[PDB]
Amino acid sequence: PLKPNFVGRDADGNVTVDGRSYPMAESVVATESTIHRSMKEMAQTLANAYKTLKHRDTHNKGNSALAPITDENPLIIISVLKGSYIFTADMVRYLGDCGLPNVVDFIRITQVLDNLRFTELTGKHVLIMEDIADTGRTMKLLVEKIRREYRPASLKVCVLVDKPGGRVVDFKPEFVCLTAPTRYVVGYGFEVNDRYRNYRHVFVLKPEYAKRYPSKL
Amino acid sequence: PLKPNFVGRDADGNVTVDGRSYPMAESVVATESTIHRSMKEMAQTLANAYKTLKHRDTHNKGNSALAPITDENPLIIISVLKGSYIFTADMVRYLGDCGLPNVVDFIRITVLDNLRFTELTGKHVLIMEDIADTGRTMKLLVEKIRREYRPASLKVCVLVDKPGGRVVDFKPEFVCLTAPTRYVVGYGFEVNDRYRNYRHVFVLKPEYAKRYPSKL
Ligand SMILES: O=c1[nH]cnc2c1ncn2[C@@H]1O[C@H](COP(=O)(O)O)[C@@H](O)[C@H]1O
Ligand SMILES: O=c1[nH]cnc2c1ncn2[C@@H]1O[C@H](COP(=O)(O)O)[C@@H](O)[C@H]1O
Ligand SMILES: [Mg+2]
Ligand SMILES: [Mg+2]
Repeated sequence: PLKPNFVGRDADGNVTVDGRSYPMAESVVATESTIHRSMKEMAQTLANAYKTLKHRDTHNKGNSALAPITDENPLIIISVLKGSYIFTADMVRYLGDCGLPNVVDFIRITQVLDNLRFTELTGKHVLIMEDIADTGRTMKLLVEKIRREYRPASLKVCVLVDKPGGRVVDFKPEFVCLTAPTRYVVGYGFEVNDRYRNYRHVFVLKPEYAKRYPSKL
Repeated sequence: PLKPNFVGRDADGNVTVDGRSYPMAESVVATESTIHRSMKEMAQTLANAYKTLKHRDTHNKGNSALAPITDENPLIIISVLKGSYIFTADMVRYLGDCGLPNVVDFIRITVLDNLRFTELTGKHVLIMEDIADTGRTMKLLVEKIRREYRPASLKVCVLVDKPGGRVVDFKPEFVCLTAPTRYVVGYGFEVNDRYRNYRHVFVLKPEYAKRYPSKL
């Protein structure tokens, strides 16, 4: 079954989740009970969409035929630092429960700042793991740049939260765990100067906290 | 109450944890049951060691006094990519359960990709790591991070520790698990990035270390 987290308020009037007060929160999008089931349900959504596929063999590269998605040629996951590292670590653990083998590497953007260590993505099935898509501009360009220089057999994006109301361009992620309002959310990887990243639930931040920590780290 | 994972064997004779098979594995160092409570026992061990402390005030830096570790002057976590991103993802969520304010940045070494945190001088900083075996890697980093930033404290928390493979003198102040002197896999440990997303720490079968040689 599902043991969901209760959302209420304290005597001070702060948003609480199972007793712990959250003065930063204005609303609660999804709690860890709701967030986590969006993943084991999508881990199978990803498992159903990648397990029959066949891409370029690299175990025995002296092979002109496409090998399936095995441990010898696993699906390539590119996680977008710094926000999706919690979302990814929970995700790839779920993909193992569903039996889809994968290998993960990271990318830091603001347009590459820190770069992949993977080299053979040509003719492969690749999967970007991002925390959220708001305007769409960050992931619209990132898949252009990956698809351009690497030319994979497939490059689709999987994000946890998706607010389709803030889109300046056309970016529609192929796999979405949660759809949130057009608001700035904090928690489960979402930050305000790296604060509130380690909160287990995704809350809508009180606008009064917008620039609460202006000092550079 | 702790619900431990049962560890049996296959019909083929491979390591089985919760009915799932692991032919990669020779034994089980610790399963998710024991690994996870180990971190909730360190998240408070880390909490008690950092909550009533102070360091440089970069929030109200127009003043001179020392400030306690709050959401405005938090603990600086240095997470060493790549095989460490899961241990530091599960722990900082336990740190918040113990009310310890934190901020995390990622370093990648052999340094390859650098930090982006800059004001670490006079701060309380925390390294979270894969594992300590020889000690060369985590002693060089302490000799590095100390020299570059000169923090008020630089302490290393590691999930697993093998004191038998030590080549130099490294002693991590915070350890979750002590393992034998051999190669581990599962939960962030790898052979060429495989088995990294498994939720249990196994000791690798030596016949599997060269199983997948091709570069990614
Ligand atoms: O609602 C959110 N909460 C916290 N950060 C966000 C949110 N939406 C977008 N971001 C951040 O802003 C960046 C810009 O993404 P974009 O708006 O899709 O171009 C993202 O990569 C996130 O780092
Ligand atoms: O047994 C292991 N399994 C997987 N990776 C390991 C193991 N032992 C060491 N490593 C990696 O190799 C590095 C060497 O560090 P050192 O042995 O402490 O000097 C570690 O920081 C890990 O990234
Ligand atoms: Mg970010
Ligand atoms: Mg590594």
